[PDB]
Amino acid sequence: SKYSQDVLQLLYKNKPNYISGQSIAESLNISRTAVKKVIDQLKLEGCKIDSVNHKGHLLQQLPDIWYQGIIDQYTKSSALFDFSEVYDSIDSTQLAAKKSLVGNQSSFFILSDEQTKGRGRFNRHWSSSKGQGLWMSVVLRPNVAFSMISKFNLFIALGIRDAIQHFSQDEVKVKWPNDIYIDNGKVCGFLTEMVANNDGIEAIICGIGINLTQQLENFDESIRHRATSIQLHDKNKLDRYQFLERLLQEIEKRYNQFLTLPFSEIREEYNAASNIWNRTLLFTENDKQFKGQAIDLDYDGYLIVRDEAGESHRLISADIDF
Amino acid sequence: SKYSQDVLQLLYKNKPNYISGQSIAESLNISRTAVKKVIDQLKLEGCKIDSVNHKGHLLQQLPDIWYQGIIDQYTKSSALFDFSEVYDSIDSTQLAAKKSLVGNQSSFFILSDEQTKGRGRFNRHWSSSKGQGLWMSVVLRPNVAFSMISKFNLFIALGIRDAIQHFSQDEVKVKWPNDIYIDNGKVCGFLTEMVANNDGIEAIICGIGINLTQQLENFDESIRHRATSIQLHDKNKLDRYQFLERLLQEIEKRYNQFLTLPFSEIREEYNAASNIWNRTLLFTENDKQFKGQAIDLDYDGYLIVRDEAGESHRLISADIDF
Ligand SMILES: C#CCCCC[C@@H]1SC[C@@H]2NC(=O)N[C@@H]21
Ligand SMILES: C#CCCCC[C@@H]1SC[C@@H]2NC(=O)N[C@@H]21
Repeated sequence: SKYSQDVLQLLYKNKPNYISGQSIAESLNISRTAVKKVIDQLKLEGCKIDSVNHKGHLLQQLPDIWYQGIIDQYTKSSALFDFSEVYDSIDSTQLAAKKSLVGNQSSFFILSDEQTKGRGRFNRHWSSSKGQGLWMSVVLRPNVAFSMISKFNLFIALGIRDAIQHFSQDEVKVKWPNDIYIDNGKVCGFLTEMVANNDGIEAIICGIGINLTQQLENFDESIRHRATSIQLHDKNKLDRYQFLERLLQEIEKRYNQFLTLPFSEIREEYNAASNIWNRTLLFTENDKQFKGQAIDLDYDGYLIVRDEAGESHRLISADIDF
Repeated sequence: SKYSQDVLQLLYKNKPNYISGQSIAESLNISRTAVKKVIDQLKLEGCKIDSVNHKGHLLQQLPDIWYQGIIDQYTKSSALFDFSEVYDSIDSTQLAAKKSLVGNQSSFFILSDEQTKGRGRFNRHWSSSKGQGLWMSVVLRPNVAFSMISKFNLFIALGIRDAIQHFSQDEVKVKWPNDIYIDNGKVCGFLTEMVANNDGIEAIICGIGINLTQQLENFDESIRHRATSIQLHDKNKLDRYQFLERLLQEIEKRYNQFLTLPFSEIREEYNAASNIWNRTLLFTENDKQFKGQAIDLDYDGYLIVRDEAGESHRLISADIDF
């Protein structure tokens, strides 16, 4: 109903104490019995709410669905983000963000349970199944030159990697400049875009797609060997809200470092997290393809590559296949 | 009515011959007498249409109003632009374009008779009065790295300057990197923005504001001495459609050169058109201001400046006051 989010919000707000129907009913100025129907609905949708006579209701566990109601709490208490928008299904959180940023200087992020037109780099199709990944776009407002985009993109990587690590028992590595892996499985893709002019950046839009709970069964047949989910490397149930919380916190930490540190500060760190070394990398550039080794990430985030013909290259970006 | 643009379109399409009401009536499958009411309305709005018994109607002169009807002809016959959108009044053609470009690869432009929230660089207020200027945003789709924005911005300048020249008896000069002048009056401001990622530009959005027909009386009192309009330097009535036609043609020419020539090809040309030489320029950078001379535009479009303390600078952009 009209009030599901409101009741959910109250339950989350009130943890770890119980609140009575009566009490919710008065907050919302709605009948006790309406509160009871909304509570039954939340249980039907898979909310885990303990209900005890006299005492009331306690939100125990959210299902794999995003609720504006709850996400609003993450934005109320946040220093970076003005608001968020949450959707059950949309063409793409990236398209939404690029539209929603126009005409304002808000910082915000967009989450959706599913995307019908999810896209990564080069307009490639990104699978965004309902129930199974965090499909998010983050719009921030750094006061910097447009060439700093590549820098943003390196700091944010380590933020994303750190959040995924906190949940996986296995080793999580960045594949420069835009992908995160656990062993041979891509568990995340991200994409930093900007709106900018010569005088600086109007907005950064970072689209982040992370596979949360797919079982292997769930992956398209061709990609099965090179794909994975945080679930498949975590002993406990992975809780999306718990993860989002961690992800937002890391983004903020890395975004602050992005504003205050030169790349050289995190370069070693980035280096150690990266999985592109000591191995033959396939590179694509327009028509061309060639093989190569990654020699180094210079102090400006450029990849130093020694190609199969012995020539050296200095790349701000690339698409690498393993 | 529902058909004004349609009838207008037919009149423009049919120049320099007359078409009868009957003939319009059959094209549109509407009554002769409805055609007559729509023709009276167009005359009321200030269209100059010669109407002769037996023979029909001939569009002689459009008023200072943009008509989707006519602009559609400019897009039908165009090699660069997929469509246009025309508005009588909007917050900003720049805001519209940044929204309208999302999710597609169309090239297009947006015109509006008036803007209620026109903005130039640094979110500065740009006056966009109904009836008096061309307030346009142009979205193009160059397949290039994001650092090429500054290059785009230099080629487009000369396109804009060339169109304004064709109509002014006086000398039209560019004030790098974003303004056009006739003597001491700014007659145009433009602004190149981009949407981009590390792999290249998704869209260029060039907002162009050009004062067409202001009399001095029309300019805010403070700015009167440093502002001007193409009208105030043209002996003939300035015809906005005629100008738009010229502007679109120049944009296309300079956009083609942008895709095919290095800056060094047009640098001399740019140099000769520029009005920033042999004079004390005031510069703003954040908190700072300082005075300076423009020594040179290097081969990469960077301004070489000798500041008042004798130090040299190499600037991709600046805001200069005379
Ligand atoms: C291919 C590939 C991985 C690129 C990351 C996709 C994220 S999902 C949320 C946001 N929305 C998109 O359409 N793309 C980004
Ligand atoms: C200050 C100043 C001049 C910047 C140019 C304004 C053009 S008008 C059409 C387009 N729409 C805008 O809001 N800005 C651009």
